[PDB]
Amino acid sequence: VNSFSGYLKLTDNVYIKNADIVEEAKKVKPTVVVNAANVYLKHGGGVAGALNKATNNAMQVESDDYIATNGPLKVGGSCVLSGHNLAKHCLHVVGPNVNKGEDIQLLKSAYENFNQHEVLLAPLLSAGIFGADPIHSLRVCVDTVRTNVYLAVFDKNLYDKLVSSFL
Ligand SMILES: Cc1nnc2n1C[C@@H](C(=O)O)N(C(=O)c1ccc(NC(=O)NC3CC3)cc1)C2
Repeated sequence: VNSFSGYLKLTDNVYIKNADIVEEAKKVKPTVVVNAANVYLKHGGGVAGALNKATNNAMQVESDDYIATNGPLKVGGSCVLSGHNLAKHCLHVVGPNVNKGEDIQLLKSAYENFNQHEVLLAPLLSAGIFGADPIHSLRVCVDTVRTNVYLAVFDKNLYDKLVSSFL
């Protein structure tokens, strides 16, 4: 028994709720929150900008030091950094950005990073401003992640479509 309240059960290990991931993190303070990162950890908009604003830019400050030492991530890759005021840890995961010409097949590799953590609060990778279809992202998530994932979907109409079309 963990602290996630109001999630609807989709599979043995995947749960879904209509809420902003940033607001879910502030309330729950999970062990791991997943950020929809880019390879530069430049958190300007979307999930990344939203979570970073909630950290008063401390996420960006930590991220810039990480990149200065280690260089960019790979598309499909991840790193673990502080969760600041939102979580114990933030798992920054880079899904392909199809609006930028990146390969959608890399979405499975991105979700595989979740398997290194027993429980995660997460958004739909590669969706939103990354350009992939949310329905597809949920399918890859369910078919790739084996650990316990709590998906927070901000958009009510998208949430309803994801639940109603789920196979
Ligand atoms: C439509 C559509 N198609 N795909 C998606 N969306 C909307 C949204 C969702 O979950 O429904 N998605 C995101 O990536 C996202 C989710 C949450 C956030 N938080 C956010 O801005 N907080 C504001 C500042 C307080 C930003 C971006 C995926």
